[PDB]
Order: sequence, then C-alpha cells, then structure tokens
Amino acid sequence: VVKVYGPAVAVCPQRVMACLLEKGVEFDLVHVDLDSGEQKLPEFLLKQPFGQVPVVEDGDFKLFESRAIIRYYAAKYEDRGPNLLGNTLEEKALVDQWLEIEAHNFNDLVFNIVFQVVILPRIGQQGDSELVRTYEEKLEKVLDVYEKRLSKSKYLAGDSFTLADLSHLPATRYLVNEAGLGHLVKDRKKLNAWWEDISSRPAWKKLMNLAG
Amino acid sequence: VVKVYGPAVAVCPQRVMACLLEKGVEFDLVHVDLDSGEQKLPEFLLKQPFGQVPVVEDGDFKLFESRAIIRYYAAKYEDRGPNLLGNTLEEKALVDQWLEIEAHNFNDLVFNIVFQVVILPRIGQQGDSELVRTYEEKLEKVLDVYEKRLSKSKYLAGDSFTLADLSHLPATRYLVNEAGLGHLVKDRKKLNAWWEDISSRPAWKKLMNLAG
Ligand SMILES: *SC[C@H](NC(=O)CC[C@H](N)C(=O)O)C(=O)NCC(=O)O
Ligand SMILES: *SC[C@H](NC(=O)CC[C@H](N)C(=O)O)C(=O)NCC(=O)O
Repeated sequence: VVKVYGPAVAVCPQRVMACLLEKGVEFDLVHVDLDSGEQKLPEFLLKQPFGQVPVVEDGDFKLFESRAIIRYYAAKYEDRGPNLLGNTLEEKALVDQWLEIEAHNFNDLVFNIVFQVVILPRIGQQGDSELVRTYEEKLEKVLDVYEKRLSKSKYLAGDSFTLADLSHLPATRYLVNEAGLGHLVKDRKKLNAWWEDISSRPAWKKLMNLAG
Repeated sequence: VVKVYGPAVAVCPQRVMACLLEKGVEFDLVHVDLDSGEQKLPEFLLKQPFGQVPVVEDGDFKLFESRAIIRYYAAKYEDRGPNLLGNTLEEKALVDQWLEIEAHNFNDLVFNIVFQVVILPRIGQQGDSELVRTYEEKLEKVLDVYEKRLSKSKYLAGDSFTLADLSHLPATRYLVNEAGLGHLVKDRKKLNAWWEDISSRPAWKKLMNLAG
C-alpha cells in the first residue's frame, strides 16, 4: 500500500492525496510534524534529502516532488477513474503547460502569500504586510490571464478536468479562506465558476472535511 | 517547421533549443528583444500571455513554458535520437522528480543569482550583493544533495542522460561562467564530472558556440 509522508493539512501532501483519491488509489498517510522540524531529522532526510514533504513509498519504489508524484500515479492508473493526463501528445502538452503555470507564475505568489499571512502567524511570527501587497498586485495580473483562458475553455488544459486544475486545489483553498484573499477569485467570473466547480469535486470535499 | 521565440543567449529558450538539437528537430529561432521589452508588446502577448519566452509554434499548435515544451518534443520524437524521458513509468518518474528539483530547489536560487550578478548589471542596474550571498549559502546545501545523488548514479535520473540533466544546462553555464560561481560545481567531485560531461555534449557545444 502506498505510504504518503506529510501533514494532511499541508498544501504539498494535499496535492498528492487529491490525485490518489481521484484515481481510487488506497494509501496510508504518515504525519510528519513540520512545526517541530521532524522533516529536518536524519531519519526523514533518508526519505526526502531536501527535508521537505511529500515523499511516497510504494513497495520498493520511492518518489518525491509533489508534481512528479501526481504525474506518476495519473499514468500508473491511467485507465482507472478520470483521465487526468490527456490523450494525445498535444492534449498532454497543454496539461503540462498549465501545470508549469501553476508551479511558477501562480504558486510562487500564492504559496508565499499563504506563508506570510497564515503559516508565520501560526508559529508565532509576524508576516511582512508590504511584501504580501507586492505579491497581490502581481497575482491580479497572473489571474487576469487565467480569466482569459477560462473564457475560452471550461478547464485550464481543455474541456475536461486534469492534473492542471487538480494541482491548484490546495494553495488556492488557503488563498481564498485562511488568507482572506477570496476576492482574487470572486472578482473574476469564469475563474470563480471554475473554482466553485473543482473545489466541489467529491475527492476534494472528502480530503478537506477530514482535515477540519 | 517549428518556430522557437526568444533570444538564443537566454536561459529559457536555450532549454528548448537543447532538446530540439538533441532530438534532431529542425527549427527556426525568432529573436525577441527582451532588453527593450518586446515580450510585453500586444503582438507578442498573443503568443505568450505572461509576456515571457519561450513559446513555440508548430503548424497550428502553440505551446509555452520551457519544461512543458521539452517534455512535448521528447515524446513526439521519442524514437529519434536519445531516450530523454525514460522507458518504464518508474524511470519516467525519476526524470520528472529531478526536473522538479531543477525547477524549484535549484533554479529558484541559480536563476536569481544570474539575475542579480549578470542580467541587472548588463541593463545598467546594480545587483544586491547581500541577497546573492544568501542564495549562495542555500545553494551549497542544495548541491550537497546533488553530490550525494551523483555518487550513486552516473546522471541525475539514472545511468543515462535525460531531460533532467538537460534542463540544468543553460542556468548552470551562466552560474559557473558569467556569474563567477564555478566553485559551487568544482568543489564537488561527482557534480563537477557530471557537469564537464553534459556540457561537452555536441548539441550543447553547438548551441553555445553559435551564441558567442
Ligand atoms: S507544503 C510543505 C513543504 N513542502 C514543500 O515545500 C515541497 C515543495 C516541492 N517542490 C514539492 O514537493 O512540490 C514543507 O515540507 N515545508 C517544511 C519545510 O521545512 O520546508
Ligand atoms: S529566461 C527568459 C524569461 N523567461 C522566463 O522567465 C520563462 C519562465 C517559464 N517558467 C518557462 O518558460 O520556463 C523572460 O522571458 N524574461 C523576460 C521577462 O520580461 O520576464
């Protein structure tokens, strides 16, 4: 059975969990206590040498980097559940393009907003409000491009839900809830409808209700 | 014929060019003048809506994000030239893992060092030397993990050259030449041998000699 390492409430393990749930892959979650620095202990560094989560162990196979992991399980269980990769090479390419947009243009801004507004105060530290404002300004412009895309396509990589949409679920949920920046989605009609659609998927609702 | 947009001397188009050369894919390079802001003009924003390079046009197919593009051509010409993806799903997964390590752990530090030390002075601006030092400190620790990996494997994803190694070529060359930080590679025996190997590949030598 697949072992997934990391907290269920953290963005990066959530991305992996969402894919496994969508694909109907049974897994065991192994909590890693990030606040206390368990991820930097020698024992865990043998699993993930950069001292980050997630990492998966599946028999004698080990893999880390969340977006590598979701690609692997989407392919390994390609014929089970939803088509998360696309079929033609050109369809697959658009999924890859919007995964790459997620992983830099979007996440570099969004995860750092969540870090400053949510993570730091939770471990008793002050966030940098002026830095957060610079991120917000940049993110408006990034999300204007998302809105343009979603005016022409139901989902980011085409007319169906794929890894590209899935990969946005964890950081976006923190952005529009704990971080109080829901307007970035609500201000944009197509983006908002996309968000309310993908975040209502049964696999995601399951994952978030368990997390609290 | 494939059109690749961007300067031949820029890191991001170089990544794409290296893959096309390795796969024996003919292409036309269309220079985009980044220093003067051509990439932010309406005409180019129709090609790449985030105002960045590269973007490729291949008949009626358009694609951007450099790492999506190299995945696409590695698959489209899978049986031509080198096996850049891996064969089994588990082999493919390790290529993906080390592409993801490149794209955040490594590149977030390396491209920002190159930005500060090389790009900014070239457009008449001062780099932030103290910020560069913080990047260097972090990058030593990242490259210690690369050294550990390369002590156990000839290349990053296995015993053969793949997209994972290829994707490191452009930013690493700037790091160890123009940025004057060659010691980060030279200090590490396995990493240095890996670098001198992959950067001596005919496709890469071709690309860099043309660039000047
Ligand atoms: S969300 C939890 C953190 N993980 C990562 O940042 C992983 C990023 C990788 N690029 C990936 O898997 O996608 C984490 O472990 N935070 C704790 C820490 O000490 O960094
Ligand atoms: S290296 C040239 C710059 N491109 C990118 O930063 C592209 C990053 C993407 N994530 C990718 O394709 O990998 C560039 O265009 N610089 C000029 C600018 O105005 O940003």
